[PDB]
Amino acid sequence: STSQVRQNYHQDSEAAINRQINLELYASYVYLSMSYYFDRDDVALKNFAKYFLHQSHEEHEHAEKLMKLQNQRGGRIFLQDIKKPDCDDWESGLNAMECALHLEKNVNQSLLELHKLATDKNDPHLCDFIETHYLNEQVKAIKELGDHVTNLRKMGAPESGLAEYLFDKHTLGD
Amino acid sequence: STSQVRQNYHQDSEAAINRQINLELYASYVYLSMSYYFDRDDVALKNFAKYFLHQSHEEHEHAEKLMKLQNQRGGRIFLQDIKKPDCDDWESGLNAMECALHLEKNVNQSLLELHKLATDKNDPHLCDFIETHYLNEQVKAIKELGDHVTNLRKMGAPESGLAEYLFDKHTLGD
Amino acid sequence: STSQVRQNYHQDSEAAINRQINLELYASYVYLSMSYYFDRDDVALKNFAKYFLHQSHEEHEHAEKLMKLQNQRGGRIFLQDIKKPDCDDWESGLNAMECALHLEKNVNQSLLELHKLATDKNDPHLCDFIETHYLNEQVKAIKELGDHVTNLRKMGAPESGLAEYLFDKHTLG
Amino acid sequence: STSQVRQNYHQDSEAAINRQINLELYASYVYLSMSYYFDRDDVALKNFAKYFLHQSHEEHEHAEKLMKLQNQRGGRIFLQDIKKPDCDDWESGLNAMECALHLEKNVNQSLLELHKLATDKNDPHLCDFIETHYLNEQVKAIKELGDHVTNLRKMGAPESGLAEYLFDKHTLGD
Amino acid sequence: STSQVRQNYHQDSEAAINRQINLELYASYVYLSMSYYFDRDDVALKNFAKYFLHQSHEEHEHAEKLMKLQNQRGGRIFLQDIKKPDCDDWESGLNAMECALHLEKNVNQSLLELHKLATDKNDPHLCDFIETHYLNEQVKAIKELGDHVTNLRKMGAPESGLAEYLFDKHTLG
Amino acid sequence: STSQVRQNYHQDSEAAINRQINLELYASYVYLSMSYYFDRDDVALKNFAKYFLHQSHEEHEHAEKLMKLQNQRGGRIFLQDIKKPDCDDWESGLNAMECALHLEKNVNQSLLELHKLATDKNDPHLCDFIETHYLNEQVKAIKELGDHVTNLRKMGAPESGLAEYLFDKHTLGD
Ligand code: NA
Ligand code: NA
Ligand code: NA
Ligand code: NA
Ligand code: NA
Ligand code: NA
Ligand code: NA
Repeated sequence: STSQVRQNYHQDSEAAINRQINLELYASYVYLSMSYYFDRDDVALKNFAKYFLHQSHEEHEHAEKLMKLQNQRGGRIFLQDIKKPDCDDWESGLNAMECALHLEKNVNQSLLELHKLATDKNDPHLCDFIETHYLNEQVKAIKELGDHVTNLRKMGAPESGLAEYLFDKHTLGD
Repeated sequence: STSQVRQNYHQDSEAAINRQINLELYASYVYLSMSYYFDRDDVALKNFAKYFLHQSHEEHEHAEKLMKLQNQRGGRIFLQDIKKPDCDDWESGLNAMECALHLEKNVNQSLLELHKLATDKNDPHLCDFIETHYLNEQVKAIKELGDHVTNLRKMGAPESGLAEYLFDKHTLGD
Repeated sequence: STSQVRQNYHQDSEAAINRQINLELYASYVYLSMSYYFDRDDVALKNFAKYFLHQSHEEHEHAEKLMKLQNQRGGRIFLQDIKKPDCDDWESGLNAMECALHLEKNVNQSLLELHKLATDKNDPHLCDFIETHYLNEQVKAIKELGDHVTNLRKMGAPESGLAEYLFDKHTLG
Repeated sequence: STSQVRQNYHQDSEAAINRQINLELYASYVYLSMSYYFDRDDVALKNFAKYFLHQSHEEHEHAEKLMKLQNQRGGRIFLQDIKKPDCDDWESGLNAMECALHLEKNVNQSLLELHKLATDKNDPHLCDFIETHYLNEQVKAIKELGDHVTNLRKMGAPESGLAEYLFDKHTLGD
Repeated sequence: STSQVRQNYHQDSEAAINRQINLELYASYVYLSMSYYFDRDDVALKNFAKYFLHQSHEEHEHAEKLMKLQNQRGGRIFLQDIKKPDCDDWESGLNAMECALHLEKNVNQSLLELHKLATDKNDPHLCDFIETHYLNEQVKAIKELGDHVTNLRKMGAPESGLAEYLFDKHTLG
Repeated sequence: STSQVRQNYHQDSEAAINRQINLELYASYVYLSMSYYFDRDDVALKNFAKYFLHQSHEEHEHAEKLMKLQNQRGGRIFLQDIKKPDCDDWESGLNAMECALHLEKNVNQSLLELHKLATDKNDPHLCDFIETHYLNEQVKAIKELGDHVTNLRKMGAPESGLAEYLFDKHTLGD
């Protein structure tokens, strides 16, 4: 049965929105895993943990806003399993940052495919939603992760534990 | 003659902007009619009246912003008659909400056709104007009107006058 | 059936109130047209536009108050088409002021005929309503528009664009 | 290798903590599903949605605190898939409240089994952790959900939509 | 090699961003020239100078935002010579306003071509960037410059120095 | 014709002021290039970028003050092309600081030649203008750039990326 509010909202866009919801929830799960990995007593980088917890919360907000959009357009939310992250151990702050960069680029690629689908279906409201709330957020996150990776590599990470300690203090601390 | 400021502004877009101006003015007229229908002593739903007056003011602001855009791009405003609404009596709060939902969906359809036209003419400024100031406003208005219709139906409207009274108090009051 | 609140409210008064509502809505439409005429890039008199937008809001408030009165007395609102203004181009600030003076005098004439009808129907509440909320408002608007036309004419409008610019700055600003 | 901080922390307690983490994340997922079910335009009970979103946040805080405890005792976090909820459609406010009551009782049962395990392993710190941060939280949640279900049934839910509307307004609103 | 952050960013978009940076810097240079032209003792219209200095600052901020975007997407900034303006003497306030209108329309045309390129490359982030930070800014600047030119012409500029004096005082002040 | 305000303002001084205007604009351009070089994701030294942006603004203020002086004395501003900087890539923070030191010494040499010309033309107002607003600014900028180069060299730059990171944090940050 069609929703009383549905208008110019293709079924493919609805399915793709559900997939994007699942993907953003998965990204939040990955970031939560990273955060509490750096909370371990044998890693002990509290600011890495805080940074990744903040990224987890940001991805969760992305997912919730996608669910709200789904309801706004008359689509129907269908949730799926949130897969566990690929790693239980993230090795180092540099490796965690590189994995976060890869994850953000994958989420951005999915969002670009979603925008392409919305464009092909002539859905300007969905295109504008994606542009306003996701595309530049992903661009900024990717640029910041690239900066962090560059600085960590230049400081001597991951071989230099002093490098990761000082980066945790001076960049991710304040 | 051509305006000294006109640039990448097609004649068809100008005419469509004038048509949209007339349509938004008509929608404001319809909402004003509804509002003062609920002000009648034999209807007496003060919060319904306030809600529809607010919707009238919003539609009028849409029309004024369209006129400002027309002047910004070097087009020329051509006003037409504002036709009276199709009904003098709106029967009930639920029926008024359903008519408002239908009207907002018609205005949204006209806005989507206008955006398709702006896209065909390669007018990205007009596309951005429509996306930023109208499309999501329509989506939110339609979602809210659907919520109102749903609650009124589930409460027992329009047969239950108690339902419309309580909805006027608890939803449209605060 | 008759409204439970209707008392001493003649049918002719009700019809005339509906006509006056349509007229006030039309006057607001005309003022809106003028306002956005002076917003054009080839006219560009911001304060003329602001003045006429304010007049448009005043006329719309008059119409809403008439609708409220109609409901207060037990009458029934019947809306009609709001006709487009007679002009799309108002030529100049002086000509727009003269057209506004003419429009306000027509609205005042309609209001005086409505007061005459209310008097013939022995409806003192309606007479007092018109006196309190419309008649002096019209007298003041007409006096102000006459002052504006006089100043614009004496300054050299409409031939002198400098005159309309300075009037836009110093009077309407 | 064994953590430098591990002391009197049994492996079974560690595995059970991981299981409890997964269960609390699952409960948060269920509550989020419920919340955005009530955000649908054909349901439109915003206070039900807010209440269930708050319960989702509560379960997520429970999960994060369990992860922090795991790291505190020298255990190692191992995350698993977060299974999708059993329902996509929650039918009614009363049925959603009943499902939430069932869910809270299941989480409480798991917490009680975990406390029994901690008692058998002579881990008084874990017993105190569970008592202080979870058991009474569950008792309060279960009591409140029972109150809500009782009021909804006595008002005439789920047949009376007026009942769910008024309960959304007067109980979950203020 | 390709930046670790580069994603869906075409080489043509990068080159066009560099060209747009050069163009915005050039527009800032032209506005600075105009501003300090009106600072001359034989012109002496301080508010024209203030207006054009503000426009120079706006165009340079546009250029800095383009450079920030270039770095955000993984492109590489390549700066070029900033050509001197076509005029050292701008003759009058009206002629300066007309030249500014022409310049803003040229910048807007380049921005529209850049947006069309971004559309052809299916780069929605760049399209949104251009729409959000440039297109409406250009539309507003062009509308305002048109208003200024219209008022200056109607007041009697450029033959009437009194017109430019009064416009400097009452509009740009 | 001669300006009504011109007095004791030689033709050579006017031409030299125009040349100095071009040179200060060129220096601002060079500093802007450096600043946005350090904004690159593969360099990522935020405080170096801020420092060089500030130096760019300082040089632009110098140029604007020269233009104001030109108009004050009755001279006529003649602008020229602002040449692009000699480098697109500044290699390192230490090399950028050394290039900035070289640039500031070149600007100072031009200012000293300009003061020599003003002295030969018996223009005490121009001498005082140069002394008050430019010469000591150049001396202070050169001293500061020398301090920065010295510290960067002593810390181990440019081979040690940790050195440039820590200098960015502790010197250019506060
Ligand atoms: Na857009
Ligand atoms: Na992100
Ligand atoms: Na609307
Ligand atoms: Na009036
Ligand atoms: Na709970
Ligand atoms: Na501009
Ligand atoms: Na300097």
